[PDB]
Amino acid sequence: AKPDGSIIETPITANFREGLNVLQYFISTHGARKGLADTALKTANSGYLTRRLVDVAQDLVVTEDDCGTHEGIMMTPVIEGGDVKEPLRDRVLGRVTAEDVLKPG
DNA sequence: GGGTATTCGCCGCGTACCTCTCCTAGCCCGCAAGTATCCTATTCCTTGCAGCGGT
Repeated sequence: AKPDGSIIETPITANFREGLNVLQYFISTHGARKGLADTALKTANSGYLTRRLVDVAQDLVVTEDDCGTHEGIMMTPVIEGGDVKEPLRDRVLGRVTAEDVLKPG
């Protein structure tokens, strides 16, 4: 793909066991430089993201034994239109129940 | 007045480490050093006044 998001109509028809000629290598070079610059900027930003996050939740500390309530949320497997992207057994593994479940009996 | 749009200005943008260099400008006044000049001698000549033999 060329810099501005377009896809070149002529692909690179040469692997690395054989040799890339000049132009093919040029295009690959552009792609690699885009990747490198993106990693640099992306990590720079992610650092700021995490620093913001840890400074809004730093004061929270589990500090009791049981609040004694009954409200929860309905955990269900996630569906996107297609298959199950995440089953139920991996979304409630290790979270206490709110209202005892009744089997489908 | 009043609800709205548009503009202006402030706030923010990763961690840790290693190597190197450079850090005010300009005036001014004492002051050391180096020098050209001015007064200091010697040798020649021609005057002006005080002693002084001589009679």
